[PDB]
Amino acid sequence: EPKREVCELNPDCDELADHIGFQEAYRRFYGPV
Repeated sequence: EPKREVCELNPDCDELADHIGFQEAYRRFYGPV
């Protein structure tokens, strides 16, 4: 699953996903622009 693949690498994205899940963490880190 590509979102988890990208986010789980990045320590800050993965840490956020620990709290709010990969969909929300990915949207926060890689959504804008």
